[PDB]
Amino acid sequence: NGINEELSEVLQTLQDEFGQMSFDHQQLAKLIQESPTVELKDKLECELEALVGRMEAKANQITKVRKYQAQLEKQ
Amino acid sequence: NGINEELSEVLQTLQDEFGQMSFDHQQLAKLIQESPTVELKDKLECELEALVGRMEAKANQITKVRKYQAQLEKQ
Repeated sequence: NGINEELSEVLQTLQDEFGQMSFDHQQLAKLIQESPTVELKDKLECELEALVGRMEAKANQITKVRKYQAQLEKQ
Repeated sequence: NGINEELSEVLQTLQDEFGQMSFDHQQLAKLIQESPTVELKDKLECELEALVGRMEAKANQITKVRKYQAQLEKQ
């Protein structure tokens, strides 16, 4: 329904990805909290930090793409 | 493609909702950090805590519905 639709799909895919990662992040953090042992805690903390960095970068992409799209919606 | 599909759609809708809320949560938290003024900070902190509670409850729903679904996938 337009060329703009391809950009809308990219923004949606980005949000869909951000959501998956945030759910994964909530699951890992709860596991970390509930864990009485050191070895697993420390491995999950490292997966968690990597996820935090990917989520930050994903969110920056969403904001730029939306921002770009709204500025195009003005013209 | 089945009666199970209605349950799959509910789980997807739940994840789609969880993702929206988590993006909203990341945007609010960044605003809070960047804010040099008290009044707005304090209003956003309260929206943020409410979002945290809704996200927790949403995630519990996803885990129970998935858990239920996997236990059904065994039989």
